[PDB]
Amino acid sequence: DMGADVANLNNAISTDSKPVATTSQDKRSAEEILNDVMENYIDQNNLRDRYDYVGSAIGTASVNQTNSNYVDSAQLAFEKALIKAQAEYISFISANALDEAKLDNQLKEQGLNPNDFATPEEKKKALLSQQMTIKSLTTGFGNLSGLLPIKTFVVEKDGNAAIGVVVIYSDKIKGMFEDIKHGNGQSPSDLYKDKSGEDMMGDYGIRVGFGEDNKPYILAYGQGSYSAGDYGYKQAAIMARANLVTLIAGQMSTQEALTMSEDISSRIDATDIEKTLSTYYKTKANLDIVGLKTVKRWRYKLPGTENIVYGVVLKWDP
Repeated sequence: DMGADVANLNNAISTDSKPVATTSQDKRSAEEILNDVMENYIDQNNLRDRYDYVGSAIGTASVNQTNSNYVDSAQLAFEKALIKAQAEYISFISANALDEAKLDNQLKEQGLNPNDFATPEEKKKALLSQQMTIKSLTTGFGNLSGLLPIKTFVVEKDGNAAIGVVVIYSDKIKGMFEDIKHGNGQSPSDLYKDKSGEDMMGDYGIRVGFGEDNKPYILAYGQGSYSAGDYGYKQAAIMARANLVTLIAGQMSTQEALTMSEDISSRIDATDIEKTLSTYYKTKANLDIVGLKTVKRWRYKLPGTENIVYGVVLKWDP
């Protein structure tokens, strides 16, 4: 049963996501503000008692002088945060003819040099070690489809836009997508009740929810900037769509997971996993997403400035 999380995932969608406020007297850096608000969110919601894994990560990007590229910079910041969170989860998972000539062949197959070892026992262990490392990574990449964002936060400081993302891992979510691949509550427009523009500013990425009919759906957030509304909503859908493309790419085949694990091996450093993963997302091919309905549109004029941010919430049914 999905029981428990139906209210966890749906309530997470419904919480306000205002830009994190920060007084002039607050001496914290963007990273400290985000860590504090994410740690508090994780604790006050008892997320570690609810999920087997809970993680958090931050990404930052510069904005221009007039802050006119805020939306683009913020989205980039989210992308880095997400990828960092994914890489840390994988890293965490990774931590927790004579006989002799056939061994040598197996070492060479894995890129190792048999001469670098002096005993057959030394060759045998270097080999089993390579295999456990590949096994670990394959399990980690395969589980990404269960690593889901549940809350994002945004902070602007010192000429940057910084995004924090809290992710949770769920076997059921992993299993739902695999079953969705072939096998087999409240409305989305109803979860965005009187959620104003300001309340949506901190929402980045995708979310999984469940409607009236007990059916899962995926929401994707997006923002744009410049009547010019016509244009802002259009560009906001570009970002929301890219969020879905990245989601789908992350649900890779077992063979794609193996190739990446082999390609990396030539605990494991998350920084190494992160570039390899970033590479994979940039190179993976497109796949026109079908049936995307807009379930929310909003507009928020930035305080003190003349700039306006537009946003959309798209719903995709897989």
